Amino acid sequence: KPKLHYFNARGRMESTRWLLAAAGVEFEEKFIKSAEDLDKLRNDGYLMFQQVPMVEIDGMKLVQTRAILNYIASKYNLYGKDIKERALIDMYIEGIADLGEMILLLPVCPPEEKDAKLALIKEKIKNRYFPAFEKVLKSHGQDYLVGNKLSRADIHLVELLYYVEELDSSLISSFPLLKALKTRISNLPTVKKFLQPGSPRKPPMDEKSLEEARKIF
Amino acid sequence: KPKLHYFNARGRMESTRWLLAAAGVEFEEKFIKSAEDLDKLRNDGYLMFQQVPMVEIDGMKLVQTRAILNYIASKYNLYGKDIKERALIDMYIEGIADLGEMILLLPVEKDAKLALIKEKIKNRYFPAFEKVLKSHGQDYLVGNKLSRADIHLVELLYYVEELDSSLISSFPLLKALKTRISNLPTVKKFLQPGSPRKPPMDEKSLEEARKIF
Ligand SMILES: N[C@@H](CCC(=O)N[C@@H](CSCCN(CCCl)c1ccc(CCCC(=O)O)cc1)C(=O)NCC(=O)O)C(=O)O
Ligand SMILES: N[C@@H](CCC(=O)N[C@@H](CSCCN(CCCl)c1ccc(CCCC(=O)O)cc1)C(=O)NCC(=O)O)C(=O)O
Repeated sequence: KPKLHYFNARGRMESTRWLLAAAGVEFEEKFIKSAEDLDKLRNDGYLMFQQVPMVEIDGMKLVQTRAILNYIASKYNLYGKDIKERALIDMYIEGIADLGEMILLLPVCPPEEKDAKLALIKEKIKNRYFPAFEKVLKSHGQDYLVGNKLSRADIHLVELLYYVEELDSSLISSFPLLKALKTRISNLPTVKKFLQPGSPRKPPMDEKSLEEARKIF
Repeated sequence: KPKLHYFNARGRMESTRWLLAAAGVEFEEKFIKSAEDLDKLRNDGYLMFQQVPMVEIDGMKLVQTRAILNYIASKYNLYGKDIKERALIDMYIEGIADLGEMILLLPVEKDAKLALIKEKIKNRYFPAFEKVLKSHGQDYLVGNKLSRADIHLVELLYYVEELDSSLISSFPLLKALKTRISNLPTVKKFLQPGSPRKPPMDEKSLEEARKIF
């Protein structure tokens, strides 16, 4: 079973957790608890650029978030049916990662500029990203973003919808098709199980855990 | 010809220019010069996220650097022969992308950062790739066949040279890869004068990237 090496938090590993679970793939997690736990992965030659996330899958040690996701998405037929579909998927998920990244780094952001950063994110969500995705759905009227078949684009998008909801549950209000997508995807057997309590889904970064991050890393 | 929409500068479109030319594909560039030119692309509905780079290729309008490079890489078989090779390729180029993003944003805490980038190149990135080349002793990074990994790395080797030519001294293999790749007919052509390759961003286009954006 795929072994995911990361600390006990969402961070850069959460999208992978969401994708595997959505693919109905059982995985393992080897939690880094200290800076010393990390140094060993390094000295043990497990980390190409001395960083995590690192995932042990099918005989090799993959680092770099996108390498991990691209591999899993292709293996479990969640990367579309051809080069053109992947292009759409890629364009969609890179837009999702751009927003996800901003949200992911808000708590690491220096205090004095946290307010401006959060306002900037909410503006982009309402005027740039949510409309872009709502439009995709309204254009073709299908249940999924691409090829009228479940793909990583739908998984990454809905995962983000949950983070936007925690940030401000009003942002998605004027985007019915998105709201509807979140519901459909959330009720797919695998995703519904991942969303249930006790699953490996991680909580939003709190405090004790951010302090542990700057400590380990 | 694929149509590249960006402003006359390297920025986020340079890696694409290198890839297309490496694949021997001729392209056209529609240079954005003003803030209005950028607004016209938006109003015409050509930018999914209101951003560039954006490339028109095979009938689609693709934005997002990685979406563009990924498509081009696969189309011209520069993305490995299978899923496992693509993973190695992706792992390699993403490390490259990380080091590039650092340099790409440097001009936009100056000293402290520069000294950090150099240390990472010397102690983290170059050793990682040097190690790769030594592990199999082949002319290319993956599957002993040219791939986007060779092109992006070599492109980066050039940028690192412009920054400090001494940084690649303790890495003989990276040095060698750079010479073989630069000698490939297509890459050599892109390296000679008059090619679409863009110059380092000086004071100007930095203010033009400021004005246009
Ligand atoms: N492009 C790479 C980046 C990999 C990377 O940055 N790895 C970090 C760890 S990523 C997890 C830690 N981190 C980044 C700073 Cl360390 C981080 C963790 C959690 C958050 C979340 C903050 C709260 C929130 O999510 O809102 C943000 C950053 C690492 O190993 N650093 C050590 C080193 O470089 O020497 C990839 O995507 O794999
Ligand atoms: N994830 C996307 C991001 C695309 C993106 O950032 N596009 C920018 C333009 S990227 C080119 C400009 N730029 C980034 C700030 Cl705008 C930039 C340009 C040149 C340099 C290089 C400086 C010199 C050096 O390389 O050292 C750095 C940044 C854009 O169109 N913004 C408009 C908006 O958001 O409303 C992608 O990778 O395609």
